[PDB]
Amino acid sequence: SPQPLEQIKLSESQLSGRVGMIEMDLASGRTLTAWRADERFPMMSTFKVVLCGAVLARVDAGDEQLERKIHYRQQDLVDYSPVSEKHLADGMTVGELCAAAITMSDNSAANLLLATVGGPAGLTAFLRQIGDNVTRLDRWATELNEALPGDARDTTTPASMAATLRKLLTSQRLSARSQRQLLQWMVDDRVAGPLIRSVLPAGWFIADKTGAGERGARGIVALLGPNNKAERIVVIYLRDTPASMAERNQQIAGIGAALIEHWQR
Ligand SMILES: OC[C@H]1O[C@H](O[C@H]2[C@H](O)[C@@H](O)[C@H](OCCCCCCC3CCCCC3)O[C@@H]2CO)[C@H](O)[C@@H](O)[C@@H]1O
Repeated sequence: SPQPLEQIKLSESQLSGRVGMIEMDLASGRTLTAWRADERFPMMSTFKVVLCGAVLARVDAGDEQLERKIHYRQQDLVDYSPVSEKHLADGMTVGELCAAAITMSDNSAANLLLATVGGPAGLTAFLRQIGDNVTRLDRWATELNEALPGDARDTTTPASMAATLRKLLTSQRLSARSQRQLLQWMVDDRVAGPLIRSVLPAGWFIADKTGAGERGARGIVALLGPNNKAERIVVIYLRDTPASMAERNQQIAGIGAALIEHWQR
């Protein structure tokens, strides 16, 4: 593979889309690669990580419990509810809802949690509280992936999302237990985690959340590093490409290959 920045450029040429990317040291915040890092991209389902950061903040404050059982109804369900559709009779805990949202991309779970933090406006207020003045959520889980040209709703930037993830995971805004929980949810992603491990060389750590939307939108927030360590945050978003899902996945993977082959920078 070529150098990361050359590979990112090649991905734009091949996809005819915009790529946004940051590579950042998790422990320090050192930015290593940046590309379109202040441009806006739809978050898609990557928002579910920040959502559960907001939930954990409420837990830390004594305003929520991960144990608390929420008993919802079939009319509450939205498209793609692989876990939540199974628990109409018995409900799910707040922690189970976060696990379903992050590890399975369960949309009803996400919406149930989103209302607990005050909806899109409440999650946006939480982002402002932690010093992210850019990321914004405007819609609910099944409408926020529309990725209309020119539409600022439901967007982040690579730089903002990376900084926000670092804040949630490491800055002691969340309690130690909550930081550990958020990280474990990402480690446990079932949608892409096992597939990524299947193509990573031995020794490379992965934790992640992916997203997909219209007009080719695709993204991943991840922790990656050699020696089985979460050394770096990597955030990659794609927008405005007509390419197949397979090709969008392959281009993201190719950026990953470039980082892996050329890690010491
Ligand atoms: O010299 C480094 C390595 O180079 C190759 O590894 C290949 C690997 O066989 C392939 O499957 C992967 O594809 C990349 C798959 C990446 C998956 C997604 C990455 C994510 C992670 C972070 C968020 C953005 C994207 O490339 C690497 C690097 O060339 C060799 O196979 C391996 O034995 C050697 O250790």
